[PDB]
Amino acid sequence: MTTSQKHRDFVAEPMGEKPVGSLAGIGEVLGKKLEERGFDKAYVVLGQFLVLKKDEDLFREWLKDTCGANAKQSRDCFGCLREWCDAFL
Amino acid sequence: TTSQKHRDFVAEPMGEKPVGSLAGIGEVLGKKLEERGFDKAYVVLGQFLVLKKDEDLFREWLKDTCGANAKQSRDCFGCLREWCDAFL
Repeated sequence: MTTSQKHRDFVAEPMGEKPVGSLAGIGEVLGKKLEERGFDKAYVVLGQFLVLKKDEDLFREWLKDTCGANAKQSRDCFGCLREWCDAFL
Repeated sequence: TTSQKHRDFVAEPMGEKPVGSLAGIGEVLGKKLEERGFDKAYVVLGQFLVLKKDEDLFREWLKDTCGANAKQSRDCFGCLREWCDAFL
């Protein structure tokens, strides 16, 4: 496994009411930005991911544009949501 | 308080189901949603979640997007709401 502990913990179970900070790649700095933009729960971000038809380029771009995530951070968050969906959607 | 289409949807993961699998989304609404880029039910789940599961906003969004009436929006909303209670 080369994933973050955060990734493993998030992909292992339904997300429910988890804050955006539970997402892999989303540390406190990106988290605060997301929240201020209205993305206050991981499921709201899951929502954007689905509205964008799980497209990697658009989602990672959306993340960069919304909270200034870098390549590694957006890749980690994308991977997190992709795997979660493969497991529970 | 529900149709069997509703119960069938709410009982399992939605995977790649078309939008037409959603309670209240018939062929007419389904075509209209597809033309707007909402082809799979999970994309509509996406909008539901982006709107924070808000009934009024989601139902109004559905109406504005495909012209669903009061009953059709009610059924679709209830469908996505219960599915989330079960799997989200």
